[PDB]
Amino acid sequence: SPNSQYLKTRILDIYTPEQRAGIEKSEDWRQFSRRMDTHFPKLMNELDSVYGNNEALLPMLEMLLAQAWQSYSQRNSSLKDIDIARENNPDWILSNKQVGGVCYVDLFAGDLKGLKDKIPYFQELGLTYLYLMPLFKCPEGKSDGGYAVSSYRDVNPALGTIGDLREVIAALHEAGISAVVDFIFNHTSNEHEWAQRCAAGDPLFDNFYYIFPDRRMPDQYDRTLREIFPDQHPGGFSQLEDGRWVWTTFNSFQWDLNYSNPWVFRAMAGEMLFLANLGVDILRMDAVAFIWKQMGTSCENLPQAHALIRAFNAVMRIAAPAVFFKSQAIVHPDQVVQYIGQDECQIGYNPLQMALLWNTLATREVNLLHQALTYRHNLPEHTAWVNYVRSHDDIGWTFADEDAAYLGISGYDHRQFLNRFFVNRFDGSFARGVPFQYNPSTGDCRVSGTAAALVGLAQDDPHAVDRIKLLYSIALSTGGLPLIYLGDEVGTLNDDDWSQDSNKSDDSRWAHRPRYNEALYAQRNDPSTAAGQIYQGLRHMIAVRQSNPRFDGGRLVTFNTNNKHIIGYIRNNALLAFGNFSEYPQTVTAHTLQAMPFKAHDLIGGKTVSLNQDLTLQPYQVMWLEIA
Ligand SMILES: *[C@@H]1O[C@H](CO)[C@@H](O)[C@H](O)[C@H]1O
Repeated sequence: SPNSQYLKTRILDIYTPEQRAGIEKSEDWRQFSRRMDTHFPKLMNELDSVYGNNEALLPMLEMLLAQAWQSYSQRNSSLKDIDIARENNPDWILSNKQVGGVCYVDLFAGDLKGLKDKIPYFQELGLTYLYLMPLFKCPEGKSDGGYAVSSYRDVNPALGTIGDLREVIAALHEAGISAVVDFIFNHTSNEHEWAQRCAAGDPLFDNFYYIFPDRRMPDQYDRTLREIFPDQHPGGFSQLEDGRWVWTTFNSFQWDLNYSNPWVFRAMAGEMLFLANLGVDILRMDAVAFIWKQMGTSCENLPQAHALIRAFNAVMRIAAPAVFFKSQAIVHPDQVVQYIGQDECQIGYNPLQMALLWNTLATREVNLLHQALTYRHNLPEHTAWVNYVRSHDDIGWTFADEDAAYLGISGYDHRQFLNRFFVNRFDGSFARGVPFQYNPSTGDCRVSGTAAALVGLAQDDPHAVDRIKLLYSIALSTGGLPLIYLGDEVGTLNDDDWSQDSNKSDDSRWAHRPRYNEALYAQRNDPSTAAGQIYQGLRHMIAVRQSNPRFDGGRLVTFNTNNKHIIGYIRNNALLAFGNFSEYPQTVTAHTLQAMPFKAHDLIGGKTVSLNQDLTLQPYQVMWLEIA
């Protein structure tokens, strides 16, 4: 295995003796050289555990590092100042000052020029993080909402140009907002240049995807493969016009990239460097679970998958230190947490808390949520959770069956109930969601629908507004970076005409991806409307989170409320949070509150509450008590 000093002299070999002496004395090389010495051993070690003694490893590594230097040299100085800042402040993600938001540029603002006009609103809401959905070129028609990339360099013409994106990112930075986008790396479209060339037999793009001659290997892999979209195709394979079969974990038009080929890592690390120099602060690493395949296994969460992410991390620590990663792993809780590490993905989605928030709204019992917050919330140093209520995706009931079994709950039967409840197929249900990917072969099903539709705002349930304020309060105060699905702050309902659209009809996720509702946003300052009650309710919680230091960090200690309907947790041994998940008044007795001080100020309602007597919480009431 080669060292950092050796490879650095090979990088400088492209320069003539006269200009080489000039680069060695420059500030850009002094920083790159320091970061190479510190972070290259990790890059070498991770790439070695995956590729081993591959002939292509050394030539790939040298090509990658040469490209990494050119990328850091070309990098803007304003971005180099953010590199220095975050290199010396790894806990910026754990700060209570951070509140995030997510939206589709076309649905929320039309185009990129329209999005920069929406920036004063993001500042009004108090956002310091903005996640933009797939901006790059995708095929016309079905593209999985932009998740089938045809070109990582060209922006979708309907949204604008590559220059318009640089202007948006710079305008976000001036407003004190971090730019977050997707790094669609597990797969590309079947219309991508690499895809067409690999299938055509071009030797430069050989083994870039997993192409098989018949059903022999696909049948053997399918014995252990989980179906993500069973409505589209069985297993994880799709057929071409010539008779060959290709690995398609998702849609038929989304072909899985082959990370067993060292050249695919290089190709994708080059695409990462491009995104880094645009000014992107955090990259969303979707489908991190599927980047490595092996016969006999589920081809999910394999050791080499984690090692490849850690290798990508090292490329960033060397050529763009400001670029952090956000893991999206909608898998078993034991596997979700393994992607989170300072040397892997610094932040990651929290599907467990999210799914259990909805479960608790259905059952009215906090048992599962309490268990999750007590045993699975705390993370290692320099890492944070991305807590959310809703996303562009469906809700999967990804709680642990083993955790549920300890509480006397059968995982299969509980998911049967939750799915029936949330799609309005259970008596007295307030939820108005629609099914997504019902698999008759497994009994598994996911739920589509906005936060407002699932709490009952569509039929004007009087408890609906309070339910949204309750779910968001947990995401905003548990510890981690909260991500608001833009449109939820005004109670936006489902898109009614998704089902009668040929390009959207086979994907129920479009029910929860509606356009910017002008009418609801114009009612945001009116306390008499549902939209105004939700906005002012959420805005108050955001204001309190950002100004009060008691919410700092990602750590928590749960509090036993002795009431199965009320959740309780303590932040920094100074903030006691209570959340009633029942539609009836619930009580935390004087007995349970004996250790707490006599009086405590509530940050939600503003009243001074006595804890020396019985505390009765109103239907879906949230209380943030200052106990120190
Ligand atoms: C992550 O990626 C999958 C496949 O591209 C997409 O369907 C999901 O919506 C996205 O979050």
